[PDB]
This record gives sequence, C-alpha cells and structure tokens, in this order.
Amino acid sequence: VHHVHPLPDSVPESEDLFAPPPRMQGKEGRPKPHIGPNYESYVKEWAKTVGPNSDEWWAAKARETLDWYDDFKTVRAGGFEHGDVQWFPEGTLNAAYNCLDRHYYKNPKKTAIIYEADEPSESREVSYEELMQETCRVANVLKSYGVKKGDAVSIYLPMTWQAAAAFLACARIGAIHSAVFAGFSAESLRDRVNDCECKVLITTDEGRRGGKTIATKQIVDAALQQCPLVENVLVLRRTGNKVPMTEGRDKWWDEECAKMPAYCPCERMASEDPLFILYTSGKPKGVVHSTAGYLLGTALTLKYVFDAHPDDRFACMADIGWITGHSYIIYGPLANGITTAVFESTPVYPTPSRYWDFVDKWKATQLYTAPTAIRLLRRMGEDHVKNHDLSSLRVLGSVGEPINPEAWHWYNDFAGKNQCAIVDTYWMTETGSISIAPLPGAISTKPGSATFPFFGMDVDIIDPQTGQVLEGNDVEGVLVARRPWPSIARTVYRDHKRYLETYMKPYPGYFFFGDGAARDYDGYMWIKGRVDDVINVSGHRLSTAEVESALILHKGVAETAVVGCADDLTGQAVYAFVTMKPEFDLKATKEADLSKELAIQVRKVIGPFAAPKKIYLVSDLPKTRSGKIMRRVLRKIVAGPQIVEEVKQKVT
Ligand SMILES: CCCOP(=O)(O)OC[C@H]1O[C@@H](n2cnc3c(N)ncnc32)[C@H](O)[C@@H]1O
Repeated sequence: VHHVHPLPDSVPESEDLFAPPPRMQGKEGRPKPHIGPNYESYVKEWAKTVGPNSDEWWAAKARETLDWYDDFKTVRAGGFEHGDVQWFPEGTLNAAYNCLDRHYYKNPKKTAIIYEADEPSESREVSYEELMQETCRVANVLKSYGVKKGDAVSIYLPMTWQAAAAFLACARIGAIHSAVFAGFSAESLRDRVNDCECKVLITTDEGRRGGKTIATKQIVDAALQQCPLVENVLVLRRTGNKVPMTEGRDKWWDEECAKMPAYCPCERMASEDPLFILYTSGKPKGVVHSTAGYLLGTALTLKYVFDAHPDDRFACMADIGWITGHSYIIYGPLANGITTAVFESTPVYPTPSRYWDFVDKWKATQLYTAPTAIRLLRRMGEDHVKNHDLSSLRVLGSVGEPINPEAWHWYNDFAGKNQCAIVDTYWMTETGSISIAPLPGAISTKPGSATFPFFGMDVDIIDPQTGQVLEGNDVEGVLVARRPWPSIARTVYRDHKRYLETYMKPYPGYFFFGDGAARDYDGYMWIKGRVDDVINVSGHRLSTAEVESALILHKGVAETAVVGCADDLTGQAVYAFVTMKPEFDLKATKEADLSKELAIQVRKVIGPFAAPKKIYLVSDLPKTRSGKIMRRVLRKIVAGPQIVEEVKQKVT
C-alpha cells in the first residue's frame, strides 16, 4: 500500500485522525483561532510566506509584530553557502523594549511571569512593571561593571523568575548573554565561560529543584578557578544560606540593584547584532542568534502554533538553559505581551500531580513540555490527573524528541481530556523557533507526526544514498530546508567553519537538520530520529522512534531506547534497552518470555528484520538534563548520571 508507515500505534489508522476539537473552533467562549478551520486555510496563508514573492508578507509581519526604532529597507539577503544570512538588516530595535517596555506602557499591572516556586506556596505573579524595574536595575548594574554593547555575559541561574530579568538586562544594553543550565558541572560551566570570553557572570547562591539544593555558587567557585577573564560575579540571594563570596569579585544582586535607578535606556540594536550564544551539549557548540529574525520567529510561532491570544496564560515547563526556554518561556511569550510561566520544580515534586495542580491553580491555557516528562507521568499512573479540571487548556505541546503514539494518546486522553489540540513541535537550537508543527485550529493531527512546516519553512526529503531530492509523497530520507528563514542561527561562536561544515556542507544548497524524516501519502511529515541513530539491518533502514514506539505497545513498558551494533550476517543488529514500570512483577514474568513477547510485537508491526537481537532490562536510560536519550552512549557501550555504570554492568 504505502511505502511510509505511521509510528506504530494500537489504534487503527482510520480512527487515528484528530480534527481540531471544540475548544479550538471558537466554541464555549474560547478565542477563535488565528488560522482555521482546515488544511486549506493553513495552505492559503503558508503559501504567502515562501517563494519568490514572500517578502511582502514577511515585511508586513516584521513591522506589525515588533516595535522598531529604525525601519528596515532590505527584507532578506545571503544564504547557506557562506553563512551570511541577513533579515531586515537596516532596521534597529531592542529585544527588551519589545518584551517589557511596550507592554509595561500599555498595562503595567498585567502579569508577565507566573513564578511557580519549587514549593507551591511560595509562588506568585510578577507584573510587567516589576519585571521591567528589575531588568533595568540589573542592566544598570552591568553598565557599572563596564559591560558594553557586544560584550558576552554568562548566566548560571536556576528557574527562578529573575532569570528572565538577567537575560533581558543583557539584551537591553546589547550584551550577548550565554546561559548555562544550572546544575552543569564546574568543568562544563568553565568550558562555556572561557569560550565566550565573558568578563561578567550572573548566578545564585543556591538553586532549589525538587526539594534538593543546587550548590550553584560552590560550583561557580570551582569553575572560575580556571576562568581568568571573569572579573565580576553578581550573586542572586535565592536561598540566603551561607555561601563563599570573594572580596571585590562577588557582589549580592540585591545590594547592587538597590543603588541603581529603576529605569535604564535601551541600546538601539541592529537587526543582525548578536542576541545570545547558546552552547549545545565534540567541543561545545556556541550557537549564535541575532536579534530581529530570532525575535520575529519566536513571536510568530508562539502566536500561531499555540494560538496565543492576549489574556492567555502560557505554561512552558522547560528550563531557560535550553533553547525551548529561550524561545517559549522568555522571548516568544513576552514579545507577544502575554503571561508566561517560570516553573522551578520537577513534574513529580512534591508528587506526580504537580503539573495538573499547577494548571488548575493558575488556569493555564497552553501547556508545553517534553516526551520524557510525558512518559514519566505515564509511568506513575492515571490517578494524579484523573481528578483535575484542566479545562482552561486549549493546546498541549510536545518538544525534544519523537513522541510515541502511546505517549501521545496518554497526553491527549488525560491531560487534554480529548478536548485539546496536540501540537508536536519539531525544531532545533539552530532553527531558533518551531519549524514543523500543526496549526491547532486548522490541522487534523496524527499521533507522532509534526505534520506541516511553519511559515517561512520550505522543507524537502533527500535520499542519503544518492544525495538527491525525493519528489512527491510517501518518501523517506533525511530532512533538509531549501531557503533561510528569519530565526536561523547565524554562526557558531568564533567557529564559522564548523557552522558551514555541520549544516551547509553535507547537502550543498540546503540546510541539513541531522534527522531522519518521512513525508507520508497525505504529505504529513514524520521526524523519526537522528540520522546517526538509524540502524541498518540487511538493507532495512530502521529509525529509533519506529522500534521504540513498537516496544512501548507492550504492557508494563515505561520507556525504551534502541541502538545498532555491528553484525556480520545483517550488517547491523538492533539492541534494545527497556525500562519497565516499577510495579511490574519481574519474578512472575520470566525475563526471557518478556523479551520473546517484545520481539513478536516488533515483528508484527514493523517486520521480521526489526526484532532486537538482544534486550537489556535496565532501571533507567542515560539522559541529558533536557531529557534527550543518550543513544550514542548506549551505542558505544555495546561496542567496547550514575545510570551509566548500570548499563555497562548489565551489558557484561
Ligand atoms: C527544540 C528543542 C530541542 O533542541 P535541541 O537542539 O536540543 O535538539 C534538537 C533535536 O531534537 C530532536 N527533536 C526535537 N524536537 C522533536 C520533535 N518534536 N519531534 C521529533 N524529533 C525532535 C531532533 O532530533 C532535533 O534534531
């Protein structure tokens, strides 16, 4: 029938298509969608945003969405080949003016940040007025340290609301902020501090996350032992517990800010001035974004992928150390002038009901999280969500990895009660903003499909064995883009050759995401996993999401990862690392029978070749702080944080 199949699901294809629900049709007093009600309404608007006549739309959106000090004249220029991408180059603006000042001038008492503290009872709303005053104070403090336009400033802050003020204070004066996930080791912090050559660092005395203390200042003290360029450290008093402070070098955030005025002017920034550096986990890649294209891209995707409306309370549960936090906690939502959540805790603290307690307390209208969090709460059962309201939500988003249809259905049935649109949002740090996602008022969804590309995104499928584009539908290969879009990364910091070689060289003429992808018979796009994770069994090229979505169809399975290994008879062979739910009786099911049933399930939905050669039952998989599964690690172990010793021990 079809060359390309959906990710394995227990639900039949003919009953697995989800039209926008009533909460996304302008019924029950909910806002009418910006784009709707159907696929044709998405195509009609999307077509204006790509092709040789798309400048007019982008020019209008740029002028309508952002406040400019100087207008631009050129809409776009440059290209992939040399990495000289330009958007609105003659224009000037300020990101902090667009995220704070203009909204403060309209409604200063409107809530900018819902600060959901690690302890629920310490939460509160932070108005645009308060956020802007604190941003301006910090901006004044940085100027007193001699920080100039174009200087780098490192940020090592946990998920307290002042992290937005630190970002936006750097943006306000034209400094380039480099945020580092709070909790990274002293060595990882040091490597990123030295690479951006910053002279100022911002951090807390301590962090709080899940009832546990992050010793940020002690970590900072170990790191700066090898960072000779850092002269000033601004220390936010988050807990007030005793930490070491170095005379002269270190200062308390509150005592410095109390000396400064509560307003600070905005540096007028060129469209292409660098806004930030964001390192991704070879050596750390300093991904650089400029100002206007990135801001416009986060503003537009937030408005259209989540159907944001003025009074919305947008809840992105990620961390600001991640691009997801950059684009859909701070810049995107604050640019649109709505309320945004800064969530300091974990999904299971104090109990696995926290997400849903949070939604009903604040009456959030959109929730945006990661598959790893969705599969975690699935592992915990349905009683932490069944007895909540959750009816203020209209849209639920998933980001970071392919979402298995099992998880997609749990999300849809319990978080949304079958009344929310599910937006599977595909993008990368290097894309700046969401690349492929359903528009929730228009697109009928399929579990595990990102569906259709966003405005400005013209994507295609290349057969990696020929280097040539595959025309039509029902094709599979590697995902590429044909043209720059406004928010694409502009370089890798002081390493432009790595930028060109990684993204622009593999398929000359295109941008190479690094993900395997398929376009099915309806034109829906499926992102199936990293190209490096593809497993080649006797010609059959298997993707990680494919096999993992099959394995999770078996009862008792909480999460899985599969990697390839050298096999003489099949080229490569599939090896599966399976995580079971805690209450699964492993003594009653003889493990060899479990592994046998798992092979049968994979052979049924995928084919005989896809059955794992070996299956390792483990307690947890190696994962990053954002929740990406570390298949490279498992692949290396099967070929010769504490969860890494368990994997090596179970494989020997
Ligand atoms: C955007 C937040 C994550 O940014 P990062 O730069 O950390 O990682 C990007 C990678 O995450 C995966 N990825 C992310 N989102 C999806 C997604 N929605 N579906 C399938 N794969 C995904 C894709 O493999 C991609 O190359």
